Amino acid sequence: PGGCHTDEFQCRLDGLCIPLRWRCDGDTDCMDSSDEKSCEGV
Ligand SMILES: [Ca+2]
Repeated sequence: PGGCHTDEFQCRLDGLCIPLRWRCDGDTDCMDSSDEKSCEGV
């Protein structure tokens, strides 16, 4: 399963799929944090 839906994100803790537009916002749509535990800035 090399993806979910359009450029969406998959979390290796659990397996869920999240709307990847929300990988750099500071709150966490995945079952952990991996949205943005790697999307720093300034
Ligand atoms: Ca998020």
